Amino acid sequence: GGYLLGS
Amino acid sequence: GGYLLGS
Amino acid sequence: GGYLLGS
Amino acid sequence: GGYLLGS
Amino acid sequence: GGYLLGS
Amino acid sequence: GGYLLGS
Amino acid sequence: GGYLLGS
Amino acid sequence: GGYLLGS
Amino acid sequence: GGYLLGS
Amino acid sequence: GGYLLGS
Amino acid sequence: GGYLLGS
Amino acid sequence: GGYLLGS
Repeated sequence: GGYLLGS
Repeated sequence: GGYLLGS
Repeated sequence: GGYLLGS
Repeated sequence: GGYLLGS
Repeated sequence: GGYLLGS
Repeated sequence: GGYLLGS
Repeated sequence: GGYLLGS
Repeated sequence: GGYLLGS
Repeated sequence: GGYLLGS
Repeated sequence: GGYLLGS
Repeated sequence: GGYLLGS
Repeated sequence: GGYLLGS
């Protein structure tokens, strides 16, 4: 899969 | 605020 | 703010 | 895969 | 501060 | 893969 | 400061 | 591969 | 296995 | 605060 | 703060 | 395996 994070 | 998505 | 994407 | 991060 | 970790 | 953020 | 690490 | 950032 | 610790 | 993970 | 990872 | 530590 993977990941995505932020603000 | 912010966001975090994982697969 | 900022962003981080991983695959 | 790979990664991308920044601000 | 704080921490965030995962996969 | 995965991620770890600390502040 | 802080730290960010991953793969 | 991977990444490590420290401040 | 392994270990991960921090603050 | 902080975190400790073992496997 | 800081981090320690072992495998 | 290996290890990674820092601050």
